[PDB]
Amino acid sequence: HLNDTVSKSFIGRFFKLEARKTTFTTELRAATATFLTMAYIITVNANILADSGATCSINGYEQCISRVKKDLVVATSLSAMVGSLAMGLLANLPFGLAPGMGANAYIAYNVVGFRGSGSISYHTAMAIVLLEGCAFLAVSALGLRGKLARLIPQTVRLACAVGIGMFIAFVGLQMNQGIGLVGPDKSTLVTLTACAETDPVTGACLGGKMKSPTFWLAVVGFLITSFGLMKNVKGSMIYGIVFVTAISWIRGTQVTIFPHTPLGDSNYNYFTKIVDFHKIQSTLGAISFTEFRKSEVWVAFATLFYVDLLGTTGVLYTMAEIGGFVEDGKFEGEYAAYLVDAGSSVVGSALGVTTTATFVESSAGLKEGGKTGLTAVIVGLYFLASMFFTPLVTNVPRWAVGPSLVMVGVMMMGVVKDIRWGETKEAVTAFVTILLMPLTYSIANGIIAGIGIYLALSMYDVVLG
Amino acid sequence: HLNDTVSKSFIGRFFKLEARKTTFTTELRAATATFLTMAYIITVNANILADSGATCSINGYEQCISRVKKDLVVATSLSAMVGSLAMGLLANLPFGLAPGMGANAYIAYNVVGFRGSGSISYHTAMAIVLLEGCAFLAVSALGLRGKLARLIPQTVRLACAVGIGMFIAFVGLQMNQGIGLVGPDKSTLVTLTACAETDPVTGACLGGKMKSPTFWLAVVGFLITSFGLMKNVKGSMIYGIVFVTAISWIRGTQVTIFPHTPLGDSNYNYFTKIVDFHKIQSTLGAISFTEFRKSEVWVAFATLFYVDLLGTTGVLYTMAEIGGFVEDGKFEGEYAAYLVDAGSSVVGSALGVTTTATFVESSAGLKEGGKTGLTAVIVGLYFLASMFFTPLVTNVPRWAVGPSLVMVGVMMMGVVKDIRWGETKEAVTAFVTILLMPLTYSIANGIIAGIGIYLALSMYDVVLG
Ligand SMILES: C/C(=C\CNc1ncnc2[nH]cnc12)CO
Ligand SMILES: C/C(=C\CNc1ncnc2[nH]cnc12)CO
Repeated sequence: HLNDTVSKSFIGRFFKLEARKTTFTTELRAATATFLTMAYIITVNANILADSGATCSINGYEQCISRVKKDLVVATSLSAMVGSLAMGLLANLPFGLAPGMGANAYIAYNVVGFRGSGSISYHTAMAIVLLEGCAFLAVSALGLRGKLARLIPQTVRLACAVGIGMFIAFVGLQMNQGIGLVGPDKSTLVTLTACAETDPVTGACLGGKMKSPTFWLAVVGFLITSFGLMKNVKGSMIYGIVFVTAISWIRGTQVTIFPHTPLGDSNYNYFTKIVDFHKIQSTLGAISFTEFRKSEVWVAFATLFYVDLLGTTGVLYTMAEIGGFVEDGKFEGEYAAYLVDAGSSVVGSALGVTTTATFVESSAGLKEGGKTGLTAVIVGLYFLASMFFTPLVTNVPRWAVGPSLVMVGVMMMGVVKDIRWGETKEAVTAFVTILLMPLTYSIANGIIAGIGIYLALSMYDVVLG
Repeated sequence: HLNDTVSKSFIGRFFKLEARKTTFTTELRAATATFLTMAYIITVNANILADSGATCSINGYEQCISRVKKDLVVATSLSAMVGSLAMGLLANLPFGLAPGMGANAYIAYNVVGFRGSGSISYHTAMAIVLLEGCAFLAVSALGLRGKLARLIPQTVRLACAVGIGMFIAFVGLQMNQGIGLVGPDKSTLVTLTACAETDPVTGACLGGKMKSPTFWLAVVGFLITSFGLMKNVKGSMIYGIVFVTAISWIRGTQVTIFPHTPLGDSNYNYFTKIVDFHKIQSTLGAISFTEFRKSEVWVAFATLFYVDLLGTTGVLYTMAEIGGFVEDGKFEGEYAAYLVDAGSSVVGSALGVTTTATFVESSAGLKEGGKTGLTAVIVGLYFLASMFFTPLVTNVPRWAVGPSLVMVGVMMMGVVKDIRWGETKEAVTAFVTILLMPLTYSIANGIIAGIGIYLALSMYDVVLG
């Protein structure tokens, strides 16, 4: 009677749990799939921005890097919570707003450079995000984005979704933040280099070729997750992570995360206590409009605004289409939905995380039938759990989210059977968009190429039109 | 009446052009699509084996490299002709046997090394291919391959076909034998580096980022081919090649292939005459069973036999399924079909080209309805044209097959809508097989991973079975 008694309450009527009707047993932990799929962003986003180090400039690792990483974990777990809560409370829609994976490794590497090796610094790197979010507020306010959502052709919009999954899968295979399969080469570009004797500057090999102990633990974790997904276990994407993490927490093995180096007995010294708060102390703020006065920064606002407006608008509409909300070119709550995914970004600058991009992971939740609200709210409430448990989050080895990163791409492939492969006008664009995202290691190079090809081989109908 | 009068002839009854009936206008140049799609192998295969240089050892470029390249063009255009003719004359089936693209950049780089920098030389590199072809003769003779074809699960067999197209597309983007988009990097692995100021050792950039004149000519050639494929032009994959080649043949521009260097006015001195024969003089033979006596060579026969038997058997059956020949687990001519694609390889060693792999390009022909024979025979006869025209074949710039190489992968993607993406057992294997082929730059790493994953997450039903 939990559902029988909750209908006659303001939860039932505010969320409209009588029309488009679903059940709490189909909502409470049948929407945990979204959180268990988006959980990687707590550590993956905090690692990409850590090596950039937008704090404790040249004016090291044991003092500033660790503190910055711990500050960024909380900021990432809070900025996604705020965005998810906003989408759930108003404009009832089951989405998973969180800082995306398309601008993290564009700001941290191309803009600010590795470990501060760049011409643009933090005070003109977060200011760019804040200003572009303010621009998004205005653009969405008058309703331009609402009409612009339908202008993008369907196959480009779907190929972007497939390519994002492929890129997320590819980022989980490198040595930086993955298992460590792919590695560099001279004659070719990428080869299989799961080597035990690695050089701590690149993915090169000194002795190896598939005899590295760490690889044959992420493989086991990936197999457990895959075997648990069949038979329909309620939650398994965390089942394959805890098993690897618990083994890696054992001291003395060759796959440990707690070495005898002086850095190791500080992570281990922190991990001995389970619960800590660790309020943000060195990342909040850090907004300084001072170096805006040259053209170097300005060009890297133009190259970002019109790819972010075009690569994040088409994901919200796609996840609206998959859930079957839009029926006549419109879906309810569109005005508030397109403004929440600008208000979330502004709030983000202040804390120090990058843009929010309406995570394309709500497919997992929608597969189990999340139609009403009370789905983003549950995700947000779950996100107020990986900020009370920072010692158990910042201490997960990087060879534990790889199995959970490849499975994102595996899941985000069932939509490739909707693209029109019969035609030749409508298939070249989709293939180019799918292919250019992983091999160029940037999502910004996939939307632009697809738009440029689709716009080109139609101009004969435009000039004559 | 050309068809009305040819039915009452031994062509009509030997090829059975009354049952499974088709028409000559649907056969003669509605099967030219297969040749116009496989035409790249005349120059791409001759370039991969050229840098290996299995002739004129250290005991240079202007004398031995050019002669070896010209010798290999004829050998490649002849070995594919023999195989295609054999498949057409007996066991009527419309296929396109030719030396594959999976072993060329495994023998030339990993086995023999770059420019002879390896522990295995030519006389134990072609001998391996000859011996493995002799083994294929025996294996196919008693009928083991016929029963082994059906043992491979369907989704693995289809994901291999998709991944081969993806790998062929990826090989057309690098600096070596493609447009020149992708290039190396330090922090990441692959980036967009269409640069004008390239270093002639890698794909690095000194000045560039999409201002290289050569790139914005392969793009134009790709657009012409794409615009010609729509509207159903009889032949357009050669339309987009001749346009680029004719422009590149003009002397004095910055996109020429005839520089003022001493090497240039030897290619130009050859090109001044249109027709030449150039019988093979330095590649035929070169079989010496001498260095077989150590274990280094033996391991690189074992790592090749059981991936070649598993990655070439599943393509023949797949192209039999697409044409709708098999109806009860069997298709006519199976015994001769599985022996032709071993006899073709033996004949291949002697000339100096690598294994034959039943080119997966017959999809283009089958789309226009090639059901009977007289399709491989026409392809073979067309292959006795790019040996009477060597000066116009060896002088095509490498930035002209890139548009024709990416389109192979574009075409070989419509079969991805047959794979069962609904299940989770049957989709992880397909995604892994598709993904591991391009990013690892080897087809041998895709079949093995797919088989290893599919065999693993089914053993619970095997032990209990
Ligand atoms: C479009 C851009 C970033 C979007 N990134 C993402 N957009 C949507 N879903 C995701 N899941 C992980 N990363 C993402 C940058 O142009
Ligand atoms: C299976 C292997 C090579 C097969 N290569 C090819 N197999 C089938 N079709 C093709 N088209 C281009 N290359 C190929 C090596 O294991």
